[PDB]
Amino acid sequence: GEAPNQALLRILKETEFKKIKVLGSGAFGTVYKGLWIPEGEKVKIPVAIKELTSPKANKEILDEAYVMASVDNPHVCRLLGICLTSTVQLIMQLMPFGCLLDYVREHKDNIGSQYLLNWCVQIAKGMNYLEDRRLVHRDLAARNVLVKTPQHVKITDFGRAKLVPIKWMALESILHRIYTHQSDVWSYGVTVWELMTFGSKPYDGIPASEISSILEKGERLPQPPICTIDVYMIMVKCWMIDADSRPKFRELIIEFSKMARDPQRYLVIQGDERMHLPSPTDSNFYDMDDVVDADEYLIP
Ligand SMILES: COC1(CCN)CCN(c2nccc(Nc3cc4c(cn3)nc(C)n4C(C)C)n2)CC1
Repeated sequence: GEAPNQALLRILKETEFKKIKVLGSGAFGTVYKGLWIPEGEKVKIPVAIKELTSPKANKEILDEAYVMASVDNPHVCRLLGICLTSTVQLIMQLMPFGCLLDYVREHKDNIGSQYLLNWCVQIAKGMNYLEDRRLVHRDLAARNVLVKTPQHVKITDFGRAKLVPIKWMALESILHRIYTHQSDVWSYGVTVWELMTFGSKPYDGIPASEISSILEKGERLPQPPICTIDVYMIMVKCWMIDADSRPKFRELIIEFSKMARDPQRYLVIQGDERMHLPSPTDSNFYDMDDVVDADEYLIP
């Protein structure tokens, strides 16, 4: 019927990696910055460690791990392994610059049109990949795109992915709990809005109950100051009522790539082109001995 999922789930020993500090605490548990020093491999791999105990919640993290261990794409966050301790810990790639949402807020004054449009293209590539794998994310948002470097982002959070975040959802989903790749497009639209507004809250003030009807009336998020009509129209097409009228991810990749070739023609930003964000060709950008990025460390 469907193809066998031959992904390898890697079980890692607790003693093979060390927690360094905390990166975030929530209801789910807590995420640590850490290092993974596998076997006798002569490599340190920077990792994020997500740890939880109540039986019906352990199933949800293992569900996330299932999906996260099954993806392999440059614009999606893969699971490196799990560690079975009293708690259960997901080991993931360290994405040193955090979520894109906070990144746009904290670095607004150095974010030019090239970065924004390239981020849009990369998220669309990620999502298109998830579509090839017949996977529906169901929670795409700026908060769930992570920054490996300012020039490289990746989609995460498979805690809702299958084969509630109201202000990012398609209408069909809010009212009928229907979810498709095209419902992910809607959320893509909202995500891009967040980026083009440098991290503004969508429908800030409106309570989620009112949102369903607001959308029913034909209201949509406003045209961000920096957005040419070319870019805004793309957002708006992602918010059509007819799911099939919305763009496909494959087209979103194309449209944003064209615009990324002449960025200042599609986003208008004061001081654009004389802005500097950290690069792997900078000083102090990176024990340091034998550090290897997860993306360059392959197989057991
Ligand atoms: C807590 O789980 C998440 C959100 C679920 N709603 C989903 C999994 N996620 C994740 N996925 C893959 C890699 C990764 N690494 C990662 C996450 C980081 C990070 C560095 N690296 N710095 C910060 C501040 N954070 C997050 C807590 C947002 N983190 C971490 C956040």
